[PDB]
Amino acid sequence: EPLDLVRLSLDEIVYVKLRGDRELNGRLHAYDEHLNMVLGDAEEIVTTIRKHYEMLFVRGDSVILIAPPRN
Amino acid sequence: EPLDLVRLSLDEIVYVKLRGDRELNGRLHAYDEHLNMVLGDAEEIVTTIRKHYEMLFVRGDSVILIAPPRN
Amino acid sequence: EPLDLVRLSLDEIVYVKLRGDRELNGRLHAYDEHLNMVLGDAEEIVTTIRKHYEMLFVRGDSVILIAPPRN
Amino acid sequence: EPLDLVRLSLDEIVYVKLRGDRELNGRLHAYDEHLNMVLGDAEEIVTTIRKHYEMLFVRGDSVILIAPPRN
Amino acid sequence: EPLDLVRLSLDEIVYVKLRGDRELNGRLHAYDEHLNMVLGDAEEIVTTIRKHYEMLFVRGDSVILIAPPRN
Amino acid sequence: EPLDLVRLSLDEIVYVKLRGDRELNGRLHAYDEHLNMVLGDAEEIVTTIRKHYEMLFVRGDSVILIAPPRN
Amino acid sequence: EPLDLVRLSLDEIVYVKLRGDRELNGRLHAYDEHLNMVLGDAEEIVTTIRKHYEMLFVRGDSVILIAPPRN
Repeated sequence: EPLDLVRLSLDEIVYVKLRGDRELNGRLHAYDEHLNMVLGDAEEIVTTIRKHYEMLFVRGDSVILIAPPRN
Repeated sequence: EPLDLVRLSLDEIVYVKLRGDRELNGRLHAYDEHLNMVLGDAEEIVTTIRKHYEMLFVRGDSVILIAPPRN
Repeated sequence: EPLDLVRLSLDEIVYVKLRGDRELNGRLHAYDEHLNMVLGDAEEIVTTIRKHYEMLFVRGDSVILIAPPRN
Repeated sequence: EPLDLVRLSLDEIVYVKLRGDRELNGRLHAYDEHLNMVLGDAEEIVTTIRKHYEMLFVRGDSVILIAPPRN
Repeated sequence: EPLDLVRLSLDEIVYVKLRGDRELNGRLHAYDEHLNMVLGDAEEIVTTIRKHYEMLFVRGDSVILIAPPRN
Repeated sequence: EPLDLVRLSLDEIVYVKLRGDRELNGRLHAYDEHLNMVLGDAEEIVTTIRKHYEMLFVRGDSVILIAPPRN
Repeated sequence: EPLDLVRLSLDEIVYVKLRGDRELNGRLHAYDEHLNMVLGDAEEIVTTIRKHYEMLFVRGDSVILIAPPRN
């Protein structure tokens, strides 16, 4: 049930809050049971210093929040 | 028995304290054995900077307290 | 044996010390093998800023000490 | 073999060092495989602010050292 | 699926963000289920003090992000 | 193979570095698979405030380094 | 595959980065699946205060990086 939110966000642009002052935005291309994700066209925001990635692998362990697009 | 409190809070508005100066309020739409939750119409409060989400996935690992709505 | 202390505290008012400058007092309504608890009429004390809850779910992982009421 | 030390200290007054500036002294009434303990007539020392408990449950995870009384 | 990104990066030059102010760049020679990696011709950047290694073993546990080379 | 060093140190005086500014010296009387030890005639050094114990139980989880006596 | 690097470093002089400002250099005499190592003629560097050991046991849990000698 709770993971349904991540699953319905496949190919949508998600917001991800990681542990310790880091955030991401990107298109969810893939995820797994551990909450590992691959984000496409991703922006990383340390707070502000930004960084952009064509493809980004995010380690599940460090994910705190995931929000789908308003849509 | 203790998880009964989370279970009876399905569709109620819960308060959630996370690790490290973060709090949430939202409608509990879903949870699992790991204490992962989906919160609807959720407010995040870092302390104070606020943020609002239509739908929010919260990682169970970071949950310290959950309080149901009063009455 | 050691968990007997928590068990005999069912419905008594317990003191709970959590990781990192947080404490609780409340009536133990429920607990489980992970040391998750539901505390009734609970006070949370960060040190001092206080907060009160009619019903509180506490995540076992963060519990360091539990003391039953005196006598 | 190493746990024998804790076992032989049953009913003796043990010193316990916990993670992060905390110490205990008390009569070992019970312990388990996780190193959870119940300490009787226990003194807690944060360093110095002291606190006393008639009975105290200590979570095993946070125990770093245990010393038995000097015979 | 998400690990596919690491797998398709075999022999490419990857960027790796580790916990706590450390980054790496190097040629991915090997990885495993734990996300342990061996990086060839690797640069380590603490932030800035740099360090270079002909071959580097990175512990999986400390990996937060992995980004494959562009284009 | 690596644990052989701990095993050959039985009854020798070992140095032990724990997490977070703590060190021990003592006679290794016992150890287990978790790296729990009992140290005899042990000195604990926080850095410098020292403390001495006739018998000391050390929790394996917090052990970083173990050095056997020279020769 | 990734552990091959550690394995091929048997009897070579390796550099090891541990968690939290600590480094080691020594001759790799032994290692195991957990990444526990015994380092011979080892130097420990906290950053700078140095320390030397004839034989050193290193707990695998705290190892972040391992680099074999050049060529």
